[PDB]
Amino acid sequence: AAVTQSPRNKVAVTGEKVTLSCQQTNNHNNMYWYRQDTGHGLRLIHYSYGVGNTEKGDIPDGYKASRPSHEQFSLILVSATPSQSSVYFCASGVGGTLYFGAGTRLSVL
Repeated sequence: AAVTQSPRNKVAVTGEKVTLSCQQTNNHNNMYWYRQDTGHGLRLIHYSYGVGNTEKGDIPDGYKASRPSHEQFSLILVSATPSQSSVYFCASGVGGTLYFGAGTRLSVL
């Protein structure tokens, strides 16, 4: 319970801005946002090596990220689309260590 995602569920209407928040008590330098489609692995969207830094992952298109504090890493869908319906997982870490959140189910209507 050291990594908390909010909200745990989100129902969005196509075109709404959606911000997913990831809060940690690990004091970890790195934070991560992944998308997990049914029957696939975790794909890396954006990550951060510390406050004020965001780096594009492997599937950055149509997401922005924000690391406003050491403890928080936000994922932003500026204009929700049906193709973004998925389960999103954030993680904190350092070196090769990964500590995952419980996931956020997103349904875009």
